[PDB]
Amino acid sequence: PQITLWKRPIVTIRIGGQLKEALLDTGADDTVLEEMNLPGKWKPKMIVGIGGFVKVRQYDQIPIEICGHKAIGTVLVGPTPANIIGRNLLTQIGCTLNF
Amino acid sequence: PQITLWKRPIVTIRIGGQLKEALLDTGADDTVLEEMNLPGKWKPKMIVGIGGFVKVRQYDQIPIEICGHKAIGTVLVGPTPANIIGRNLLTQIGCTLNF
Ligand SMILES: COC(=O)N[C@H](C(=O)N[C@@H](Cc1ccccc1)[C@@H](O)CN(Cc1ccc(-c2ccccn2)cc1)NC(=O)[C@@H](NC(=O)OC)C(C)(C)C)C(C)(C)C
Repeated sequence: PQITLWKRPIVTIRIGGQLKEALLDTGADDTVLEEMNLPGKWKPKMIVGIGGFVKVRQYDQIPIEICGHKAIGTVLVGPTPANIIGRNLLTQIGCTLNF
Repeated sequence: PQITLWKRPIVTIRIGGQLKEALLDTGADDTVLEEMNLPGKWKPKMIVGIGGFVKVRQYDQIPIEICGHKAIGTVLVGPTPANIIGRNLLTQIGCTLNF
């Protein structure tokens, strides 16, 4: 689909049977999810947002369905005011910016 | 143009005759540039994202050219970790996400 930017580009995601909403974010290197229990091992990672660095948990090889497209990759879990789908998964679903 | 996301979508912008690099950022409501002097009235503003709050200066009705596409709108200036073109200006240049 084509998604305009008049409002926040928020779409429905499905992860582990959890139905959620997430922001498609070209300014995000990584995918960052609100607190949820994900399976398998994790390790800390420090990532930077507008207000500086925060510590998050990094889980690898997590499948996520984004607007009906299958993705699988690294998902970070931590203090965020929104679920954010970053470029690591946007590339997987063939997302581009067009103007 | 069409811009893919395997690297950060960094583009050159022109503002006040000055050339800068900035990130095309669908996850940003606002446009935020590193410290610089811009003309006229400005208002202190607080903005929020991952890592918390940041104090910036708001300048309105500022001409800015993004990849040769003209915009005139609000530019926030402050200690941002990255120069960011947000939706306020992405919409002015007709940007969309496509997949
Ligand atoms: C290399 O670092 C990154 O890629 N950092 C990403 C990041 O923070 N990206 C920022 C832009 C950025 C890039 C590099 C360094 C610092 C910042 C944005 O793409 C996402 N971000 C994170 C974000 C996104 C959405 C929201 C939000 C808030 C209220 C309701 C819904 N969503 C909050 C934070 N947005 C904002 O912080 C914006 N905030 C905003 O639009 O607030 C409404 C600003 C910018 C205008 C301040 C993540 C931590 C998500 C990976």
